[PDB]
Amino acid sequence: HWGYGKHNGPEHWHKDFPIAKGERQSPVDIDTHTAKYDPSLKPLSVSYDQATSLRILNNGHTFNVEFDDSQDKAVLKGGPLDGTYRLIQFHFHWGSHDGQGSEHTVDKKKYAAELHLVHWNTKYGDFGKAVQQPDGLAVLGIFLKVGSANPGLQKVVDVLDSIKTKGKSADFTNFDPRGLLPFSLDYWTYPGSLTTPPLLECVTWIVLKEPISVSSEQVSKFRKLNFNGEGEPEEPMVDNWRPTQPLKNRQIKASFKH
Ligand SMILES: [Zn+2]
Repeated sequence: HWGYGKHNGPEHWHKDFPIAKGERQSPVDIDTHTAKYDPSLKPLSVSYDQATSLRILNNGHTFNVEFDDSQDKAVLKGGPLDGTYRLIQFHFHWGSHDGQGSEHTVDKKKYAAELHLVHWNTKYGDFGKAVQQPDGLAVLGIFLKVGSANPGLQKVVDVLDSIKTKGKSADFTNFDPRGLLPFSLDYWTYPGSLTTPPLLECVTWIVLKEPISVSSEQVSKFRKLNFNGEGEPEEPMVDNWRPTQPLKNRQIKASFKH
């Protein structure tokens, strides 16, 4: 099936997922000089105080922290969004080396990793209905810049040893995802897609300008995960990122003035 290797990686996803070459694919490069301020955007509201984390798991592509999304315990509203978007999971993308790893780029520059907090529009009742709609999902993208250790990531790093191979999971309760947000919520937004197959064009992307920190040591712990399942051959989980795709007939809008 699909992955990030030379034969099954992003350059070949279009064979089985022809939307890979569609009008609204992600990620993209963000040109800070040409992304224009949009005064119609409303203030972005992140409400995570009651978020309920459940489990952390290795799905053979990344690791996901899963949240209870049966109620409005953790929601995103405002900004470019109409309505209420519920948090279902977050996950990361990272590189084999600190100089690469992010999916979005900023003025063609890559960060060491990128965090995605995935939310779905409650007017569709269920995540599975939402992903079929152009306004179905909102993903909050946060860059990780190597520097000082990040205390808000350490609880994640501390459990990765328990989920080294595909299919493993662990209890992961009482994690506060507010600890992964920067202090400024200044952002860029554009309409796009999931960055993994099935690459559905159902996402309102909200990419924060301010990165969060991660130590070189913390990101090296991401790289100790494996793509493979136990009893299968070893494939270190590195470089699980899709390269940037053409902007085509879209506009990237800024929440803030240059
Ligand atoms: Zn992602």
